[PDB]
Amino acid sequence: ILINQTVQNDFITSLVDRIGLVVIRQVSLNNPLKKFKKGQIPLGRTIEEI
Amino acid sequence: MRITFNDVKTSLGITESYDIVNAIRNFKSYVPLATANNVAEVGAGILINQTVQNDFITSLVDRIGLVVIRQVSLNNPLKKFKKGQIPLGRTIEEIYTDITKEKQYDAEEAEQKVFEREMPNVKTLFHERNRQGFYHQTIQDDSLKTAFVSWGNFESFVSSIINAIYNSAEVDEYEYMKLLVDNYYSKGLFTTVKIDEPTSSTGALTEFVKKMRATARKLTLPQGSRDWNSMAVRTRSYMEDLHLIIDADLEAELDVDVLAKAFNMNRTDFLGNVTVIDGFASTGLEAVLVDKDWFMVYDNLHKMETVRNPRGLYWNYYYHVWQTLSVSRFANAVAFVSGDVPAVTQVIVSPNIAAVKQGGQQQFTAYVRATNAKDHKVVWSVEGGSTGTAITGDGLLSVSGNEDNQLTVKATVDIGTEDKPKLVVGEAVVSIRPN
Repeated sequence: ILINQTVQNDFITSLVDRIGLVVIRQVSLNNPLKKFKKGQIPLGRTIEEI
Repeated sequence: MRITFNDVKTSLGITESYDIVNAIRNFKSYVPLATANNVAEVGAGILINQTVQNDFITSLVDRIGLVVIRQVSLNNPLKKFKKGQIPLGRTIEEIYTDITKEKQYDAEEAEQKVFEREMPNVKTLFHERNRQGFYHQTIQDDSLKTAFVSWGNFESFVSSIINAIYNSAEVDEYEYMKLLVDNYYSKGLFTTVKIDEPTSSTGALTEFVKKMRATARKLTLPQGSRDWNSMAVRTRSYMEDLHLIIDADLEAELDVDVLAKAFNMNRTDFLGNVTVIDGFASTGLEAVLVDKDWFMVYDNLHKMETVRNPRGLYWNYYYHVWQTLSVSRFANAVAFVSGDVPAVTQVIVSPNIAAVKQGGQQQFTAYVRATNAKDHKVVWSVEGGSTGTAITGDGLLSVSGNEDNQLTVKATVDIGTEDKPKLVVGEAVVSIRPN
C-alpha cells in the first residue's frame, strides 16, 4: 500500500496499527567509464599537447 | 516574569561566578581560570579576539540559557498539566474499561461458559494539537564589553538575556491553553449547563454559584454519573482534582471566598485550582470546569541557536519550542454557557465502532444531552443500502447475509418546527466480517 490507512480491528475499533519495523534501502551507483580518467590539475587552466 | 540571578543560582549547582564554560571549553591560554574578585583579567581574556569571544558567547548563551529556561518553565503555576518528553510508541489511542456490576455466583451458569469474553474496551483516539514557534532576540557587542566591570554586571546581563524569552513563553502558554479550550468548545464535546448572565445582577451571581456547586457535587458522585463527558462511559471525578477556568470579569465580580466554600477547599488550596483568562471569545462561554487529567501537554523539544553578524557587530539567538497538547475524550468537562444554546447539544451512541458477522445482531443505545427538562425522541437510520439490513426503533440492528458494504448507524433528534433546517445526529461505524 502506498499510503497507510486506519485499519479497523476485529477486537477493538478505538486503536490503530503500529509500525513494527523500519527498513531503509541503500544502493550505490558507479560509472564504468571511470577507468578512462586521468589525474588532477590543481593549478593552471589549459593543457597543451605537442 | 521577573527572573533574577537567584533563580539561575538555584537552577544550577554553582555559586556566583564560575569557570564551567572554560572547563567544558587553544582556549586554555587566553583566560585566567581563577574565580577571584578580578574581573578585568577575565574580560580582557574573553575580548582578546573574535574567535574566543564568539566561542564563549555561543557556549554561554546556548547551554546556560537552554538549561535555565527548561528548568524554570517546569515550575510555573500551570505545571500540573505539563508532562515530560513524549513516550515512544504512544499509539495515540486511549482505552478505557467501562465499570459494570458483578455477576451472581452460580455453578450451573458458570459450568456452561468459562472461556467467554466480557466486553470491548471502547477504544477512541486522542484529540491532538501541535504548536511550534520561536521568539529570538539580539545582543550587542557594546553591552558585552560593558558587562565585565563587576561581578554583578555579569549576572545582571545573564538575567536580562534570559528574562525576555522566559516571559514571552510564559505569556504565550496561557494563550495556547485558551485556544485549545475554544477549539474544544467549538467542536461541541463539552457538556453544557445553562446560566443567565452572572454579572448582570446579584441574583444571577448567586444562582450561577449554586449551579456550579450542584454540578460539582453531581460530578464527584462516588457511584458514577455518566451524564457528563463527551461519551457516556460512567466515569467518576474528584472534589480535589476539578480545575476551573473562568473569565477575568466573572472572577473579578466574584470573591475568593464562597466560591471556595462551594468546593471543600479554603482559598489557599483553591487558588491553585483556578485559572484566570481575559475573555473566552466564543459566543457566551463564561467558565469551563474540567477534570485534572482532561488536558495534558508534552514537549517535543526546546533548542537555542546563536549566529553572529560581523558586518553589524552583533549576535542573534533564536529559541525554538515545539510541543503538543492533548485533551482526553473520557474526562469530565462542563461548559457552563449563558447564551442561546439549543435544547439538544449532542447525541452519543454507546457501542461507538462495532464489528459483526454476516448474520449477527447489535444493540445501539443513544444518550441525548438536553439542556432543558423536556424529553426528546430519537429516530434510528441505517443509511448504507442493502436487502434485509434494517434497524428497529429500539436500536436493534440485524445484519442480513451476503453483505459487503460498510454501513453506519445514525441516531437523529429533531427540535425544530414545521420547517426544520436543524438536525443533530450521532454516527456509529459498523464493520462486517464473513462467516
